[PDB]
Amino acid sequence: NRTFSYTLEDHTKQAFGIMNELRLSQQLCDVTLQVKYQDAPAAQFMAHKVVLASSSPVFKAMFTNGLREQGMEVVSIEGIHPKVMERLIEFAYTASISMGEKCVLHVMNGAVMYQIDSVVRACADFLVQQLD
Amino acid sequence: NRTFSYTLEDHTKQAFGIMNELRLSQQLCDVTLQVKYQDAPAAQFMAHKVVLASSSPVFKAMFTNGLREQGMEVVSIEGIHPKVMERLIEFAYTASISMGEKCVLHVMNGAVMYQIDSVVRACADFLVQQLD
Ligand SMILES: *[C@H]1C(C#N)=C(O)C(C)(C)[C@@H]2CC[C@]3(C)C(=CC(=O)[C@@H]4[C@@H]5CC(C)(C)CC[C@]5(C(=O)O)CC[C@]43C)[C@@]12C
Ligand SMILES: *[C@H]1C(C#N)=C(O)C(C)(C)[C@@H]2CC[C@]3(C)C(=CC(=O)[C@@H]4[C@@H]5CC(C)(C)CC[C@]5(C(=O)O)CC[C@]43C)[C@@]12C
Repeated sequence: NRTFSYTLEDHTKQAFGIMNELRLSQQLCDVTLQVKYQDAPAAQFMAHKVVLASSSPVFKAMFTNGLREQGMEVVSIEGIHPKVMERLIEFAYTASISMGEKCVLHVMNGAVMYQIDSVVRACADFLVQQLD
Repeated sequence: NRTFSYTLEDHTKQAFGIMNELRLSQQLCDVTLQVKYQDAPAAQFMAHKVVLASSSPVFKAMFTNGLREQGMEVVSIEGIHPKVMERLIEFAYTASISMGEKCVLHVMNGAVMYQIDSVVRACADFLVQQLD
């Protein structure tokens, strides 16, 4: 006689916590980012293409390429330092990003490169506050 | 001289919206649930193992099986009606579930089967309210 409709607000926060745990456990991962910047030593980041796609229109375009790979893809990344890539992956998984004030510019450059619009705004607003 | 730390509250809600769009687009999917219940016609649900794993300890256990499949897995499901499975998948992707009051019991049974604790609580509390 009625339509019972439930909603849990905390769900998306809760699921992303499990998603991040799975990432750190290197479980259910389907992409390895291979980050090589200048003289910096090479770094690998394991991740889920969906989670990266859900936070970045650049990763979404990269991974939604009509037909699907049979499992693990290595994506060669250049132009971002491994430490920057690390922070942007962590943002995608946690909704949080952290950096020292001297590298807000370099995190912004990475966020522009991966079209992570919210952290571009955050970084540009922070840099503008550091002015008279 | 300082630690700049940004956080976007809306991110997890925003990403799940993209995740659900990708599901309906049948993009980046790595599992097909093949649901056969009693006399009901067979149904297929495309999904992302991570998203199902992040919302269900039963799917998490199912998919975190030490070693990974090369792409698309078909999972044969029995004991839940396709309409129940549909609602529980949609919950995992949207944080929302909807049913008519006569089938709160059958949705609960599905949610117990997949250990989706929040909707078990919702359903059990609703059934208990329908009493004197
Ligand atoms: C600066 C910093 C602080 N405080 C950080 O929190 C992170 C985000 C971890 C930065 C990572 C990138 C890195 C290593 C960096 C500082 C830094 O000086 C280098 C450096 C900057 C210049 C010289 C402009 C280009 C090269 C280089 C590098 O060393 O390769 C790029 C990366 C960057 C910005 C932080 C440690
Ligand atoms: C009842 C309903 C309402 N109102 C719903 O919103 C959903 C959740 C869509 C239900 C899906 C499952 C289904 C088809 C159902 C009603 C119903 O009577 C059947 C039926 C119940 C019994 C007879 C107890 C067992 C068999 C059966 C079936 O038809 O296979 C199981 C599924 C169920 C509960 C809703 C339409």
